[PDB]
Amino acid sequence: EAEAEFLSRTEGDNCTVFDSQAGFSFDLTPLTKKDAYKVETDKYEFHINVCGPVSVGACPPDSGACQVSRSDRKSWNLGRSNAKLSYYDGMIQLTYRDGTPYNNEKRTPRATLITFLCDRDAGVGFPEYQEEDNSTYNFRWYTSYACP
Repeated sequence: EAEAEFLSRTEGDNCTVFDSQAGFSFDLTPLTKKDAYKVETDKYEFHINVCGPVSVGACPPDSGACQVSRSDRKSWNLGRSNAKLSYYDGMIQLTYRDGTPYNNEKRTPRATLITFLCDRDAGVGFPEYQEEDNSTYNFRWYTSYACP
């Protein structure tokens, strides 16, 4: 690290992320669960997976992010299955696209973006919910895999 590295976002494809600038290479395929990850809040429960789809007996196995409301008990996709990983200035990010759209000016489909932080010590990581359901659903994921 020379600390001159421009804050860029490098994208990978299919459960992997590699950066030619820093010489970083990660695959989160072993971090990925076919059974998927679950996050819960009082309003919604989210089911997320690192790459690909999430398995849920309530959401289509072609969605990689799906939330089930606990209060209203409806379900929405926060993004259709996708395996594109991203790396932004050292933070690995995950971005799902093609979710169920909501009333917003740009009429955008729901999107999920996980930010993998490797704070101190962790394992595969557990995704946690930020607060943003306004549009971009950011997820707080502490994983050791975000450490090179």
